[PDB]
Amino acid sequence: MKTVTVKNLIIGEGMPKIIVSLMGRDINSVKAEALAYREATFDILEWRVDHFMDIASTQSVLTAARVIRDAMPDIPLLFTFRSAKEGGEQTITTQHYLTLNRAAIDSGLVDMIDLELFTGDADVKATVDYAHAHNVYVVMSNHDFHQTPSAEEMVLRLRKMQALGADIPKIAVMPQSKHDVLTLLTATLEMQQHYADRPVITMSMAKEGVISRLAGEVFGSAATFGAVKQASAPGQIAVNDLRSVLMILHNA
Amino acid sequence: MKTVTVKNLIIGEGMPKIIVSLMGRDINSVKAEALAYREATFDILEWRVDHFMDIASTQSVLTAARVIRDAMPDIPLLFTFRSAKEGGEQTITTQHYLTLNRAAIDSGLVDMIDLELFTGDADVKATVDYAHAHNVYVVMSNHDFHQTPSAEEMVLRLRKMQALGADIPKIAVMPQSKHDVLTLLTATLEMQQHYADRPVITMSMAKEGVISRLAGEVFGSAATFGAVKQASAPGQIAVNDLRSVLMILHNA
Ligand SMILES: O=C(O)[C@@]1(O)C[C@@H](O)[C@H](O)[C@@H](O)[C@@H]1O
Ligand SMILES: O=C(O)[C@@]1(O)C[C@@H](O)[C@H](O)[C@@H](O)[C@@H]1O
Ligand SMILES: [Cl-]
Ligand code: NA
Ligand code: NA
Ligand code: NA
Ligand code: NA
Ligand code: NA
Ligand code: NA
Ligand code: NA
Repeated sequence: MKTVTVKNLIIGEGMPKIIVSLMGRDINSVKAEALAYREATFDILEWRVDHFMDIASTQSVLTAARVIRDAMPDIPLLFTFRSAKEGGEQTITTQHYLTLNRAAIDSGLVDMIDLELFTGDADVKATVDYAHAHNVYVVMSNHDFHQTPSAEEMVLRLRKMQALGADIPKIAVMPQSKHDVLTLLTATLEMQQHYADRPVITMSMAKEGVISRLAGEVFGSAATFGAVKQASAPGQIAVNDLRSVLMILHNA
Repeated sequence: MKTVTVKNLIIGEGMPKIIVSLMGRDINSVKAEALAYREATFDILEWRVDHFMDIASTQSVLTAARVIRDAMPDIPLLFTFRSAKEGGEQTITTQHYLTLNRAAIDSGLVDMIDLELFTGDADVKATVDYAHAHNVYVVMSNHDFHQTPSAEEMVLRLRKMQALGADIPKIAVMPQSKHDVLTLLTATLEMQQHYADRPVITMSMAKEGVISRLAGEVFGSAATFGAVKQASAPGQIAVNDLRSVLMILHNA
């Protein structure tokens, strides 16, 4: 297991790390959220860049990132543009997506970026290499917002992310049944037991999947998302409640 | 689902119900436990008769049952002699097990009795009929303190308990791996979604299995054991922590 240490936080050991998402639509809302989030308790801040409605300007994006960094200098900061293809808020070109991520990487403002596995192998490899050249870690992501793939297909994808150099593979899938939640936990455990080369983040979304956001320590998900106010994906619960449950499971 | 209602407690819907066990050796210790338990919050009181010293005398056992009944007149009361055969604290003959349970049933002092599935069919059938004739519910139980059977085997056992007239089938198994915990959850979910017509209680024991004590509302276990101070089986957690998690899951 190659753990990821970001600003003294060791991802891949101990309790799953709590991630919250900041989703402001404009610079004034981002400023307000950055300030308000300071008093919530969590491990990693994700900026959901696809919720920002001035992504047209690289300057605007980097200024927003700087505002977040200014408010929370000691927090691991994850820059995530979730593509429309994988459930995000707006469609942009592939080159625009890559440019935003490269600018985030070389700005020094963020500790981690999210890169989607199926962006294209050459572009993924180039962007992973660029991140690593500038001491930025890569959360490599895949989503299925319609259904839960087979456990074997989920493992295949997580292993592909490892093969492409991801620091932290990540998969989120949508259960259509309680059985599907067990499939996700099964795939997670299969990584822990047999393909445990780096930390992985997994979740089954929606209400039925909530237990997967709570049981990461048992089956091997290194982080979990909570909501400060609004959820950034279906099934997230209030961040303080999430923390309470994680602590109970950790100490049981 | 047809629920089981005891003293206004509805077992088989809503949040899983919390059972705590009382474990004293004699009348004074049973009184001291019952008094201490006034400060705790739980749904069902189980008397673990196998922890009592003078189990030889039916009179001694009934006197203790009466003390407990009178100490907590409004709580659902479950009478459980766990045989050393199934992880309990001392041995008992099948005939004396029969005598104690029949006496508990016909005394009016208990709302529910635990009856071990593997006691023997004639004795199980007779005792189920005796319980029902006296308006006492049967938690029919099976434990494996060493290992986890296949999901197929566990589901068949729960179905057999239903066929033999259990009001609430119950199985507890010991994981030897994290995979074994998932097997128990899988069996629980199969039972609940395909075969059950009444509440069922399941658990994977030990620290490894703790999630099974928390996730009953999701996968289909109607009750869960917590510890006031001392656990009555491996893996039970503090009863207030148990309740905190159950409420968070219920409201997610
Ligand atoms: O918690 C989730 O399901 C997320 O979709 C939330 C989202 O904001 C993150 O970008 C994603 O990594 C999670 O999988
Ligand atoms: O919580 C458990 O595992 C128990 O063994 C506790 C015990 O006191 C109960 O009689 C039994 O039904 C549980 O399975
Ligand atoms: Cl560049
Ligand atoms: Na991104
Ligand atoms: Na897009
Ligand atoms: Na550069
Ligand atoms: Na005691
Ligand atoms: Na009994
Ligand atoms: Na009688
Ligand atoms: Na009765």
